[PDB]
Amino acid sequence: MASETFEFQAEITQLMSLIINTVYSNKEIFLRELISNASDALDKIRYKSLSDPKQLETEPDLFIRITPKPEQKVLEIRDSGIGMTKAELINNLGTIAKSGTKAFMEALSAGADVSMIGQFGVGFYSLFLVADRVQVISKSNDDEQYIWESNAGGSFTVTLDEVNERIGRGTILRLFLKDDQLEYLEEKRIKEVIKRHSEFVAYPIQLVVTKEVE
Amino acid sequence: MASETFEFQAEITQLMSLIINTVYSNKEIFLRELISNASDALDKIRYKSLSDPKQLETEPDLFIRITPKPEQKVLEIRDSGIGMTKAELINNLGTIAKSGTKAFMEALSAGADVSMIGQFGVGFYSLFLVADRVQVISKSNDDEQYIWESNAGGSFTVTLDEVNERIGRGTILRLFLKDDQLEYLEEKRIKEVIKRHSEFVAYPIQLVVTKEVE
Ligand SMILES: O=C1CCCC/C=C/CCNC(=O)c2c(O)cc(O)c(Cl)c2C1
Ligand SMILES: O=C1CCCC/C=C/CCNC(=O)c2c(O)cc(O)c(Cl)c2C1
Repeated sequence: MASETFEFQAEITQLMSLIINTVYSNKEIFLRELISNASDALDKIRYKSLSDPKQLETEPDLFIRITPKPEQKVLEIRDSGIGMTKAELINNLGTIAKSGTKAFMEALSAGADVSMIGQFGVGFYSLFLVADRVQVISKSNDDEQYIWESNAGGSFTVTLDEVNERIGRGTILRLFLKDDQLEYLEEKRIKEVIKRHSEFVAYPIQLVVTKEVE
Repeated sequence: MASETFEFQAEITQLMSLIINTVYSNKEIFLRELISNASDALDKIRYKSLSDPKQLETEPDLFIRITPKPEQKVLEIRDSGIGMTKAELINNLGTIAKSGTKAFMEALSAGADVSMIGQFGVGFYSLFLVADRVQVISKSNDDEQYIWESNAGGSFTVTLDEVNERIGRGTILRLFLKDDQLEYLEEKRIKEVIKRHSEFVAYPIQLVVTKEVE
């Protein structure tokens, strides 16, 4: 499958650099932001099923699932929410201006805790606090499975997915963690962050742990 | 991808029917057989890498990995062994007569424990003790990733894989468990069976467990 390349909207490119280069503390809130986004997407498929039930048939179970993949230095956060079409990935994750982007960059430069990022609608980008590369794999009932990929350059790619597991419906954030942020692969640390920041979630949060049989 | 359909060699169809219909006890040995096959495949890539270290670069870690997927009533057994090309899947898993097939069917009808199946070189088919459907997903350094699928009919399908996760190299047995054999989804049962039958394995056996964060 041939990939397509897109340029980030200018302020998003600026936001990404500010996040990667000027934020030193409270990185762990990336997980809160990603859990919140997942919860949001789960709400929308659930609501959209409030007046149409066939929607859930692609993935009847509603969940958030976190999967450390230590060998690849990867952390995946999956949900069975409403998902994103190809156009939605392109529009929502880079090409269109987010209204709060500038205000957030100003706030941050003024000394704001990065925890404030969600208040501005750009919490997705907090993932760059811990990862230097990300693939967003998404399946909406309304489209085929796609892969959005960024390395915090100035452009991203979108590719029809012929390489990852089928998700019936929903989104996977595949974070390629930085070498100094591998603590987020660890069961105990993941649990701690969830308990501190994601106490009130309406959906099961599953953690996938791989143990050697001795 | 369009599927290709192939007929099973006659005695294999017979073997499958006998396994599914006449074996009542010691079903758990299916796991020993599948673990042994995985170990075998891991031996072969390891040996072959002796004269071609680039062989491992597709998947540097040598492991066996067991993943229960309760939602789907599925149990996966994965290894990063040498894998099978498209022709190998077709030849090894259905079209070619296995020399011990007849002798095993006779032994079984004479009262032999099914545990003896490995002795006749047909241990793969023990999976039908617990599953009514199986997909074998395989990736050899020498070919593309393929899916072999059977429901113990008289025919199987082989399909170029554009729907599952990329394995770097190796084989996944995806067992669709029968409703009275779901005990093999449970961490405790799996550990028990490994401890009894697969005490001596040269490769780490990893078990992937999914737990809700409470
Ligand atoms: O928030 C996102 C940008 C669009 C904002 C509006 C939400 C749309 C509903 C579907 N949202 C999603 O797939 C989704 C998700 O499930 C988990 C996530 O970590 C992220 Cl980043 C997203 C995408
Ligand atoms: O044993 C198999 C039939 C061919 C016998 C000779 C083995 C060839 C080397 C590659 N073997 C495999 O991919 C393999 C595996 O990794 C795990 C398994 O459960 C099974 Cl059934 C197989 C295939």
